[PDB]
Amino acid sequence: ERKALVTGGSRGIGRAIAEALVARGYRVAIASRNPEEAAQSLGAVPLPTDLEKDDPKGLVKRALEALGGLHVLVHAAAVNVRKPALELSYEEWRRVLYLHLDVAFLLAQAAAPHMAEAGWGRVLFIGSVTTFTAGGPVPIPAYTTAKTALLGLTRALAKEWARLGIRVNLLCPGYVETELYEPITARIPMGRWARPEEIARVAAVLCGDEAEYLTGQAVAVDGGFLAY
Amino acid sequence: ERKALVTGGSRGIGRAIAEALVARGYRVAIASRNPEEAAQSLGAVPLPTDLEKDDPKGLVKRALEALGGLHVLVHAAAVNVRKPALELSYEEWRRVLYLHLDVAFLLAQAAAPHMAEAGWGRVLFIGSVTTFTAGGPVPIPAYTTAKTALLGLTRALAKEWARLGIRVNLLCPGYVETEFTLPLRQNPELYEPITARIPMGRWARPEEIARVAAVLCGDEAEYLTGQAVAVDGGFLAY
Amino acid sequence: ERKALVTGGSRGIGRAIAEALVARGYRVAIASRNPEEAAQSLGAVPLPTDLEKDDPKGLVKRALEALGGLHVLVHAAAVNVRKPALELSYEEWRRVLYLHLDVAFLLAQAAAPHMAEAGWGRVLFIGSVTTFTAGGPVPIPAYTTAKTALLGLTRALAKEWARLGIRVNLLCPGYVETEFTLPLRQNPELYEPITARIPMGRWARPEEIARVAAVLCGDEAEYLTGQAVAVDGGFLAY
Amino acid sequence: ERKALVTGGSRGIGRAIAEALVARGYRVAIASRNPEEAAQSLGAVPLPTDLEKDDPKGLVKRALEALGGLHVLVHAAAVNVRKPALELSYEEWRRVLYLHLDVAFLLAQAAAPHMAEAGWGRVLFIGSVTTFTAGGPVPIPAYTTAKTALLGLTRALAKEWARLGIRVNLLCPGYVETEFTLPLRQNPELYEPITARIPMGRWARPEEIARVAAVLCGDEAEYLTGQAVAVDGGFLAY
Repeated sequence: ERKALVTGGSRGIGRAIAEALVARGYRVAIASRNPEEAAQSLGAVPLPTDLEKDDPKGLVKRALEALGGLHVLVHAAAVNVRKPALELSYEEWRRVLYLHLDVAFLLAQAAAPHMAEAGWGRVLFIGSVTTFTAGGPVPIPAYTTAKTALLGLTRALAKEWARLGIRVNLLCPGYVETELYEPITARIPMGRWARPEEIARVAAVLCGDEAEYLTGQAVAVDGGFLAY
Repeated sequence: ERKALVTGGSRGIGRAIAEALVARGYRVAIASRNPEEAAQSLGAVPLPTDLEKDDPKGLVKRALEALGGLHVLVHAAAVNVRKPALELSYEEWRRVLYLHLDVAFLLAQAAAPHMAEAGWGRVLFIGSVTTFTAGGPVPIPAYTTAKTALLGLTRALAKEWARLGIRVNLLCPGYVETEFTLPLRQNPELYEPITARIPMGRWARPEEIARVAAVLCGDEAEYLTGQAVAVDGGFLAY
Repeated sequence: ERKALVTGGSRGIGRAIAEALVARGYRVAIASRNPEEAAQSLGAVPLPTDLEKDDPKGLVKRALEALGGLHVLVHAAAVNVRKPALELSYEEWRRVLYLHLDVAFLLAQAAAPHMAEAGWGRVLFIGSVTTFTAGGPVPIPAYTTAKTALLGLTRALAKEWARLGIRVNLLCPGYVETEFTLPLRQNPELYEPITARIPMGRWARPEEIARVAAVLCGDEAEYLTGQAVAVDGGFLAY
Repeated sequence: ERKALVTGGSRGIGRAIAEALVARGYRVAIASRNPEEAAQSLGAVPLPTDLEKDDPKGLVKRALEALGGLHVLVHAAAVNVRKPALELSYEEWRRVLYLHLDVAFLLAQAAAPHMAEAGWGRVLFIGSVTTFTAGGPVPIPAYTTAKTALLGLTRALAKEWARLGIRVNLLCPGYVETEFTLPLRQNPELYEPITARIPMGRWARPEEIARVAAVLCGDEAEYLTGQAVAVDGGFLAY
């Protein structure tokens, strides 16, 4: 009976989250460019889409109609341009910010009215260790900025929609399997990278009744990396 | 099968957490001054103790023997002295810091070896909105200090025990409806300004907080450690 | 001897910062739509510009030519669309995000090479208490997002340019008495709940914020980079 | 004119801060076990004391008498027991927490009335990168807890004393070359992993940290209170 839309749900963390939601009895729709196999394997509705191109509210409408309602939104679509600030063009910077941040805003804005109508909703943005740091040995200023920006959007939307029955949170995965590895892994207390399913367990919690009084927060699932 | 000890488990947030763990199928022991009756309604093992005076590792030893093992530790004992710093005595300062912080360290230190031999453990300290703020219209410097100190201890123990299979986190409840917070809730001069900052527009029921505590005490937290998780209806984000 | 460019330098915080830098002996250029009056009062070079519509790197080029170099960049330009997310248009969202965040990136990107050439540089972005909260009673989702995003950019650029002799930080002012915040002060429903949370019991002068900005634009910041420094009269700590 | 008391002022960061305050024209008193030589070199009043055992308030009383007043308090005393939680005794835990935290509370509590009297005051506690992390490869659970606890105390006291004209902040230095940190620098498995995370590629000099401490003990911090200011070469931002 709860209806969920997961962007970037055919691979990595997005797929793991979609699977976790199906396991909870949710009716799920997976949006990505080629969601056929993922939708078939997980038992979800496929919604082929190119979010760097297609109108976000158009996708929400498609999900609403395919699922017969909409209660949960998970934005896990990804893209990145790994270049330092001095080499990055305005176009590349905007490409990253658009998909991670602007699309997050537009998708949530479009989905909110439907969650409000149901009097229950869950919005889960996907953060990163770069929501709190600069990525360490990797040059990713645009990504870092976008993932940190999501924390602000998370607080802002959580404040605004709390009375509507909607909870808005930011799941920040640590280093997950989807001269750099060694130093990073040494900063992970658990001593290993995460399995997508391990991240998805928490995503599911933030998508369910467990988060009834939990909103406007970032939850880091990083094997102890940030605490190190 | 998993064995848990919850201090301050006879009422308030502690009881709600104990109740939530029992519902998850855990064998729970609750500690407080007089847990007999509470324990029986909850279906938990009572461990009478005054944590402001009794040796913490003595409690862990009793829990280990009563439960046949120990996998989860939740330190939810509550106490406070609502007085400004210039009025607070060092004895009062120490009373608050001892129960909330020193005892957290002692209990965790004593419980860790048992979790390590089981190869799986969960330590859940209880924070507060004062882990990130100073309590607003309420004068609680000692409490604020202790609850903020717990974030440091959380990170420290999480780092040290990660390889042992132990996860250590800090659950930070917002404003909850309990006898403990009644002096706050009943007084408009305090309740109104505080509640105006809670996006959800209401205080929480202990059970709503316990839902998240249960998660941090289970397999859902397999890769989650050294973190504070705030369940406050949007208060901090406001 | 140090050359500085301050956007939004003819009014409020920007003007106060420009005055503080001139007081430190820096050669300052201020950019705004009508900087003439302020430039001649402060003893700075006027750079008439519409930061929302003129190419950012072009402004940096003009500043470089007018000052004969560039060591300091302060992006204090301000703009806002105080509407809730459900009422906000994408164009409005973009107006706020562009000026506060995109322009911050573009200006810093254009200025960095000149600072690196000198082997010494200071980039100061301007944050807000909304870099850490959602603005409270004020409906400002776009502004909050942009000001929080700046902390990420601050960390990223600080890391990338640290060895070039450039320091990048985010000065986060609390509630300051300026024309930009006039709407907040004129509505009791915003002013009262906000001010009740400021321990110092008053809004802060632009000059009081500039005292700290000057520090972050000087040798005092030699080992300070990638950080947010909040000057809010105790608001966030409350 | 301004009268300041600096604990741990004969070495490392404490000494650098004392020197910076003297340079600002402050009348300084420095407290440590053997402050005679440092006091003479710096031009400050020596106040021999063992803060790990002597009554903190007696120290403030002595400072008041020696300086003819008291406007500034900097608690830079340092001690540590670098052992993991499972190897640390409660006595060692208490030793670290007492000196770093309890004494901070006692010293501030005793000094505040005198600052309020003057209508102007500055309390500067000393943090660490462990106020935000667990110390990485270094086993310091007690120190981490204490330095994080100070952030809570900083917020609490700042809120309570704001209207008295007192500002309370936490200066969090990164990795500084002092004999206190010598053991970190002497072992590659601590120094290398740590230094690799400092964007500036070097440890700080005590004086570089003192530059910021001076700012937090002056008029520049008029509207800055209840905050932590990290001076770490970009470490936390990495």
